[PDB]
Amino acid sequence: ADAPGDDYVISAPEGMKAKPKGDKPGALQKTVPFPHSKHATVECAQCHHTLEADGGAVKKCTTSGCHDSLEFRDKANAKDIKLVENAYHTQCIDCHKALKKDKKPTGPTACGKCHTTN
Ligand code: HEC
Ligand code: HEC
Ligand code: HEC
Ligand code: HEC
Repeated sequence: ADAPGDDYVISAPEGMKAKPKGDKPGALQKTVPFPHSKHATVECAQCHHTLEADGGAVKKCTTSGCHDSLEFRDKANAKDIKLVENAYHTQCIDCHKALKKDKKPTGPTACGKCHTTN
């Protein structure tokens, strides 16, 4: 496969639950633009980390059997890798933070600078 263009936006999967704000319903975050061209220095298989096992096809992260929970992140399941908050935050934030600490060009680490669309 080829990487999509830079107009690509990552959204929560259909059915995604948001944590309640007290006893009121939560809201999902704004969606996340993701430009592949700005990550052209990172091997595809770094992020698409099952690419070999998947026969070289790129599967969505939230594919059944992968990070396919629709549950929001709470105390109980905080370390469950199947949750979408955990899968994407671990991938996206951790690298941007590490690079910012080595004083390198990097991407957003603040909530509102990643979750920008909506
Ligand atoms: C992390 C820094 C990434 C690198 C490097 C590459 N990709 Fe990527 N890609 C990444 C994410 C988080 C997503 C969203 C997937 C999701 O399920 O949310 C994508 C998306 C794609 C897709 C589209 C999948 C779809 O919408 O069906 C393709 C085809 C794709 N990526 C291919 C691809 C290639 C070939 C890469 C190397 C050149 C590559 N990606 C790098 C994250 C990252
Ligand atoms: C199924 C075939 C998956 C695809 C597609 C994606 N992920 Fe995944 N991921 C999957 C499993 C079964 C696991 C457990 C560990 C393992 O290697 O078997 C993971 C792990 C992660 C992690 C944690 C990595 C670590 O701690 O070393 C992250 C951050 C992660 N996965 C993110 C992630 C992203 C963003 C994906 C789309 C680009 C993605 N994975 C696809 C299963 C599958
Ligand atoms: C390293 C392994 C990274 C991972 C994983 C992710 N990002 Fe990234 N990002 C990285 C670099 C080195 C840069 C700078 C690119 C440059 O040459 O300037 C970026 C940049 C971004 C940007 C653009 C910010 C801007 O143009 O000002 C975005 C929007 C971004 N990154 C988002 C993003 C997402 C959503 C990620 C997980 C799917 C992700 N990055 C992973 C390095 C790495
Ligand atoms: C990119 C570098 C991000 C940063 C910084 C933050 N978030 Fe994020 N988050 C990111 C992606 C790619 C995703 C999956 C796509 C989506 O929009 O769901 C997420 C997901 C979440 C979620 C789960 C889904 C939702 O409820 O909308 C939450 C609750 C969440 N993100 C919150 C959040 C907070 C509070 C942040 C700052 C501390 C934050 N995100 C930063 C990518 C990135």
